Amino acid sequence: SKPFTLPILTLGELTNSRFPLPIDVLYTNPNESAIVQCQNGRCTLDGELQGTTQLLPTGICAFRGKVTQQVQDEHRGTHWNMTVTNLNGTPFDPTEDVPAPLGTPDFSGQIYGVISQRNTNTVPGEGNLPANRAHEAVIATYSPKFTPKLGNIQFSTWETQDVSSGQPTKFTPVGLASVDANSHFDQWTLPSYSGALTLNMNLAPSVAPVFPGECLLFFRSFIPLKGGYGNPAIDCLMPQEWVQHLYQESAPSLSDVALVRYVNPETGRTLFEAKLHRNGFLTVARNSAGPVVAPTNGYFRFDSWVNQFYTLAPM
Amino acid sequence: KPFTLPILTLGELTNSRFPLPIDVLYTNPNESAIVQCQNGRCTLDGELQGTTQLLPTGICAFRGKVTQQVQDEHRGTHWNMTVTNLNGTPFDPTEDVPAPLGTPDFSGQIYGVISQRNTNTNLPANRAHEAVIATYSPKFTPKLGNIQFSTWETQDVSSGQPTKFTPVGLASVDANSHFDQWTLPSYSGALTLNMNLAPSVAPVFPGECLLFFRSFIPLKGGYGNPAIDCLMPQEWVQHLYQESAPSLSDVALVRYVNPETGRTLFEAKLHRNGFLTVARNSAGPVVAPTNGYFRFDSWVNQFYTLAPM
Ligand SMILES: C[C@@H]1O[C@@H](O[C@@H]2[C@@H](O[C@H]3O[C@H](CO)[C@H](O)[C@H](O)[C@H]3O)[C@@H](O)[C@@H](CO)O[C@@H]2O)[C@@H](O)[C@H](O)[C@@H]1O
Ligand SMILES: C[C@@H]1O[C@@H](O[C@@H]2[C@@H](O[C@H]3O[C@H](CO)[C@H](O)[C@H](O)[C@H]3O)[C@@H](O)[C@@H](CO)O[C@@H]2O)[C@@H](O)[C@H](O)[C@@H]1O
Repeated sequence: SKPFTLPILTLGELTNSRFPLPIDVLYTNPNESAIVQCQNGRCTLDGELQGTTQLLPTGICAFRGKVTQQVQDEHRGTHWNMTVTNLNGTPFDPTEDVPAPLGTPDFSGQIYGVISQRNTNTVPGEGNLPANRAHEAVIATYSPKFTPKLGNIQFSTWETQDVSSGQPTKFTPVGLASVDANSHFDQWTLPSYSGALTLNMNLAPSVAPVFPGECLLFFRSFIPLKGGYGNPAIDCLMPQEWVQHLYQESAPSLSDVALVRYVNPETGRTLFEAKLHRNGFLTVARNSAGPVVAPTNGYFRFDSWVNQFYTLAPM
Repeated sequence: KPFTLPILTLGELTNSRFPLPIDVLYTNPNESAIVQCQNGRCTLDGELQGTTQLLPTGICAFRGKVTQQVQDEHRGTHWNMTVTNLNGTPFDPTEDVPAPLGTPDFSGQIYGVISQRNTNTNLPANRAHEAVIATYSPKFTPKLGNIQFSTWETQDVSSGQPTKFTPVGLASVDANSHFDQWTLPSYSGALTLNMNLAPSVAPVFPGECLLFFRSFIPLKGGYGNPAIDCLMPQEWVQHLYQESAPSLSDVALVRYVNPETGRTLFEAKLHRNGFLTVARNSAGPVVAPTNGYFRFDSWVNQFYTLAPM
């Protein structure tokens, strides 16, 4: 049985699996009322990707496809419909057992980024090269027009004209447009992948502590804002590098819970211990919300597989 | 400890020189430029070199603070920005690196988004705008702790506030935009010599050429299909760093394999300093099945003759 392992990466060497951001801090929120059921950064300890999770850091909250036409929408700005393919360019097959194309955003909000295009057709007078354009864009994942599971979504631009129809289109995520009341940011509310009133399917399961005194431990990143007030954050269950490592290794899970220790490599001392659960998430024995204030060199080290009776030392 | 590569297809790899997926393997034997990129540089035994760091989010990224609006012959509105290390600590120019880790390693107009989250609050004000960084500019001096960027936005950039640059692509590949993926920036400005560089790479055996992992990079406007070629994908850099397997010779013989058929499509030399050569006498993409990946075979020496592609 191939021994289970985690990568040896400090917090400053990790990135978020739910948005293209570095990990900033470890974080807890024991009194969170929402169901925690994110779809990116989901991977079992034996290497099975789940939900909309894929391996590319560049694929997280990215879209690839083609603009079909400019469309009408009551909201401010100029709106565009785009078909979306799989990130590798092959057509998305809605009959596949996934909630949506892999990489699709897994939260409600106004995702800010850049739409870019490189035309298929080339111009002889320009050295047989294609024309290009890029503009800021916003994707409202709560919108009834956000239907990635159906193979198309809508984005808005400040730019009123310079977006071409029928041309290869890329969305590069940068942050959020706003976290105002009317922008509906909620990192734990899933989009309706097939549109309003439809049930999401093939979801990675919800996660939660089962043991008294325990709470979820998150890898937190702060996400940029186009404007307005706020310090929004995105919490993932495991960094993208862990997803990548677990997938590579595919080590058999020898129980439902792996005991891991957060270690200071300088002192060698254990800062705290955590349970790493089979489905791919952490719990700690902590009675407070907020950042885990720990030396920058710290990293999780796999200790052993434990049983249903193991009690964590309080943080 | 045995040397290994990750098991990742081209469609599971990302570029180490710009935040892009790998699109194709690529050769260009007649390239006249010296190849000495500084991102995606890692020895086979796990030593990061040049400006290479581990984060996919750190490649061609900057962190720092805007000092003031400035003037420049380039089009747009210009801003000077001090830069720190990506982890926020002050950049110490006396450290043995060419520039802050993550700094772009090529000449061009790098297009992206500058965003700011104010220090003062009880929530801070924010703003983001499109931005261009001309890495060939005399004002591009990251090794001295500051750079200049331009915006279309004429006013809404705050001085003395934490500032992030998220790269997206290139602004242009016109003649006046000086895109050359193999021309290093002058990290300390005009007239100063770059220091602490990752070494240049080249085949040392006849009949061989460099093999690149190629990504196509977005353009803000204009005509072109620009690409960025890296020596090893970011996942390999991350893997080699993790593993730190001793290099048992100067050349690791690797085979590009079809996992379905089990067949070897071609073989390559993976050199100790972290780059590939193949025996190929043509330029362009390597047309290979999507399931293919490199597998370590054995250590050989520099005189080993590769099977022609
Ligand atoms: C808090 C405030 O957020 C951002 O301002 C936006 C407004 O943005 C518009 O105005 C600003 C200049 O005031 C700038 O020209 C920007 O490009 C433009 O879109 C606007 O969205 C309003 C809508 O109610 O909210 C905010 O005031 C930012 O630009 C400001 O610097 C500041 O951080
Ligand atoms: C090839 C061409 O590239 C891009 O156009 C730019 C020009 O951009 C300006 O005009 C376009 C619409 O023509 C758009 O309004 C854009 O926002 C604006 O900056 C301009 O920079 C010229 C220089 O004279 O270079 C390019 O032609 C692109 O926007 C076009 O769609 C088209 O692909």
